[PDB]
Amino acid sequence: QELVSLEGHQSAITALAFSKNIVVSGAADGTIKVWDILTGQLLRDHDGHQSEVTALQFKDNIVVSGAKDGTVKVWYIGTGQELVSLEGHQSAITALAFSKNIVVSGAADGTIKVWDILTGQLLRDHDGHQSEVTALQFKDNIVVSGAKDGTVKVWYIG
Amino acid sequence: QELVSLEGHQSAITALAFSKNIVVSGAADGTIKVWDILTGQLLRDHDGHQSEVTALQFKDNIVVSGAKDGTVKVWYIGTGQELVSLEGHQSAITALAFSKNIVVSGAADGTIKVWDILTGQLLRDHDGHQSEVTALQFKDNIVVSGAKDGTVKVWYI
Repeated sequence: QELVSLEGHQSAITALAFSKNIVVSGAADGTIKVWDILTGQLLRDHDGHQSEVTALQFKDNIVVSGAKDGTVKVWYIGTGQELVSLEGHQSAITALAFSKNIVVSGAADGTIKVWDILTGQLLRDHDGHQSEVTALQFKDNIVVSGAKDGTVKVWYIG
Repeated sequence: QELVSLEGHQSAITALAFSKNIVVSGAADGTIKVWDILTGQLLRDHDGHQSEVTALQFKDNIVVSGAKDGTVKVWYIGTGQELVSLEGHQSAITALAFSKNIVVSGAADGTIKVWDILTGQLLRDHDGHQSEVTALQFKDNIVVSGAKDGTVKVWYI
């Protein structure tokens, strides 16, 4: 049944993203791999993160990846090169959402940050839930987030 | 900027889904709540699962929810009533993917199951991975799965 053969990682798969004919996979050792789904070949080994990558988003040749060390990176699928620099969080990334040119990230300390992928500038910043963000949904300038304390919050982004 | 205020759940949020102006939330106690983004009111308390809900998919008025007891449920957003029956998995649901009228579910035993939401029929039933399925991507009849042993597989369906 297997369409192609992928080598996988030397550690647990923690994040997955799929756009056009390219698969991006992240693992608990910080590694990120880019695969061609038409041939099964490994396109490139990304620089990865210094920590387990916890979230991936992949849209229009642009990948956003987050790690347990709080880093959020925005890079070009074709080269793995960083397009822009984000400050990230001082806590592990627990949720990522990517819609239009906006990245929303959630962290274990409850903070939620809104980034512009064009410039990397922090558009919106707050402490959010003050409880680990467990789920993020971002659609049509509306962010819906959930936390470990049971709260569900809705933010308009504009 | 903060649109509405939602009561939330009495336990930790484990899954979120958002379609049109409706939010579906699932919690560690098995409860599933349906919210109206506009008014901010609680639309209904779904029957939920007898286990912690681990995954949520919400698309075209149809919600697919999975739980740690291995149950996958397909129900209508407006009423909460189950439309069809899925026999589910024998271990915990760990990943859900919903594209067109197909649901792909991955479990802690590594099994990957493919369901038709119109009939509830099990379309495909792979052994999948030798470890827990940790990620699923489903697009254009192509399934990409990842597992805790580091494997990544691509399935045509």
